[PDB]
Parts: sequence; C-alpha cells; structure tokens
Amino acid sequence: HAHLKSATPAADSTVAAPADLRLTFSEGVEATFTKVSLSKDGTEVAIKGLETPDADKKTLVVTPAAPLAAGNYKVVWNAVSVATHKSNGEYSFKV
Ligand SMILES: [Cl-]
Ligand SMILES: [Cl-]
Ligand SMILES: [Cu+2]
Ligand code: NA
Repeated sequence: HAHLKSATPAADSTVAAPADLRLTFSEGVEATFTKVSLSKDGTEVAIKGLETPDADKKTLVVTPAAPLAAGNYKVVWNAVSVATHKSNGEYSFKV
C-alpha cells in the first residue's frame, strides 16, 4: 500500500503561501482515483488539480484554485496505488 512518506508544506511546519502541495508516497499513486480534501479552519478549500508528473507516480501535486490564505490547513487523503490498493491518512500545516 502507498504510505505518505513526506509532504510540502511538511506536516505541522509553517511556510509562506505555497503554489501547491506535494505528497510523496512509498508507491505510485493514481491521480484519477486518489482523493485529497484540503480544508482551512474546517471549510473546504478548492483544489483545481491532481497530477503525478514523474513516471514512478510517487509524488502527487495537489494545486488549489487560489494561492493559500495564511492560516491552519487540514489535508485528508485517500490514495489509490498503481496496484489498485486504497490507503488513507491526514496531516496539518499552517501558512
Ligand atoms: Cl501513511
Ligand atoms: Cl476541492
Ligand atoms: Cu499493500
Ligand atoms: Na487486492
């Protein structure tokens, strides 16, 4: 199963408004079937796009519609690996 190994913004870190979120998994994930919920103080934030650029499909780029307002973000993810297996988790961060 795909484990989330790291993100940027990194879990609990503080950053300036990033362009996007990068989620780096122990395995290839499918952009098509993978879900990522981004919420800011308990309100859905608009994700415009999910993509795996590289061919290993290990890094998931999650592009919000707007650049991110300063504050507290919860990421809830439901990965679907290149072998079709579902895993899930969550983490927080701030800008
Ligand atoms: Cl995990
Ligand atoms: Cl959304
Ligand atoms: Cu597995
Ligand atoms: Na199976």
